[PDB]
Amino acid sequence: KLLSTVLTTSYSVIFIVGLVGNIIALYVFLGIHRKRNSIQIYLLNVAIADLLLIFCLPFRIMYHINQNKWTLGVILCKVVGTLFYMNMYISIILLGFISLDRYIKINTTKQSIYVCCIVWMLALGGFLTMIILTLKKGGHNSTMCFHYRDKHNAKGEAIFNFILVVMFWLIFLLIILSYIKIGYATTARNSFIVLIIFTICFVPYHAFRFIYISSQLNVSSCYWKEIVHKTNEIMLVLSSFNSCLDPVMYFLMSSNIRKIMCQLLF
Ligand SMILES: O=C(Cc1ccc(OCc2ccccc2)cc1)NC1(C(=O)O)CCN(C(=O)c2ccc(-c3cccc(Cl)c3)cc2)CC1
Repeated sequence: KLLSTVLTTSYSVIFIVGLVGNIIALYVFLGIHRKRNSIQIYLLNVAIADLLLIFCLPFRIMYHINQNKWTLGVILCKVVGTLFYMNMYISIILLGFISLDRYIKINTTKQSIYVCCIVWMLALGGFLTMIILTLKKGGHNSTMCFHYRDKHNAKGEAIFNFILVVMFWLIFLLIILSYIKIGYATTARNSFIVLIIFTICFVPYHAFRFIYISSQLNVSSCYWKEIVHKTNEIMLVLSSFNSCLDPVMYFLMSSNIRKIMCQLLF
């Protein structure tokens, strides 16, 4: 109903804007650059991950068009879920490294390539392990995805959520202390953009997860879980907003983005 239609509109607009921005940014990064120290590599991989999320969005949009009905199987459903989170976590780790990298400057290249390549292999490995468990179980083909599921007998799965939510806080914690130390004019202003994106899109999402996981391992009334279900779907949209806050971040990290954007606007 109302929740479905607001999600449809928000997802449509976010997909369009993110697609345009990521396409332009990826074109500029791929077709102009010859020598890259570390920032170009980091921003290129961030652009690729954003492109992945943008290409994943239309399936969820179509799902919300059809009044919450799924008719394409289970494998596609789990592929969509896996890709969405996967991009969420890649974006949190590679945005961490840009700050850590952009602090030694104020206070070479082969090391940044090593870290950059490791992240993609572990994300790819985690993609495969979700497919294998889907085929093995091979359960009845239910028509209900993107919906609340209970984990009363699946406490191990709650541990997957439990590890991530706490681990995100250390990454958020270290970024704060890094800024405090730092807290040259251009460098200081730019690094403040990293904190803006990190605090708006991602910080709210993990905070409410404590209540969400708490209701999972507990008995809940009819009123309670409906409100929790209402909150999470809206709460995910805020996390998916990083696809459009990243393009403005490209603008302040390099002049090539600035020059092409200036050419297009002028
Ligand atoms: O960026 C990543 C990969 C990563 C790689 C290395 C890391 O440190 C090593 C390292 C760090 C810095 C430098 C050098 C080395 C840390 C993370 N992120 C993942 C993770 O390891 O934290 C998490 C998402 N991920 C899934 O496979 C995945 C999970 C959960 C779901 C899911 C959850 C709920 C519902 C549903 Cl349906 C699905 C889906 C997929 C990839 C690995």
